[PDB]
Amino acid sequence: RQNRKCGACAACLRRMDCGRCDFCCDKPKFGGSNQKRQKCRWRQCLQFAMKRLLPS
DNA sequence: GCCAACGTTGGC
DNA sequence: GCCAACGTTGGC
Ligand SMILES: [Zn+2]
Ligand SMILES: [Zn+2]
Repeated sequence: RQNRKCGACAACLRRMDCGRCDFCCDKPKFGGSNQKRQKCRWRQCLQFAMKRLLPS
């Protein structure tokens, strides 16, 4: 694997899923269909996440 | 065995 | 070159 948490940015410090972004809504637990399978947009690490996963 | 989400690629 | 889509995998 590649480490995807720097651990010290506002995204990594965030506690809970936002429950409103495209990735959250897609989670089965939020009622989505699991077609995207990514972590909350607002929990995507600002240093280590692929840039396409950051908020837009 | 489940499952969050990583990591690869077919199709553009 | 890009990413939507989903197969995979580490942690539990
Ligand atoms: Zn979210
Ligand atoms: Zn971070």
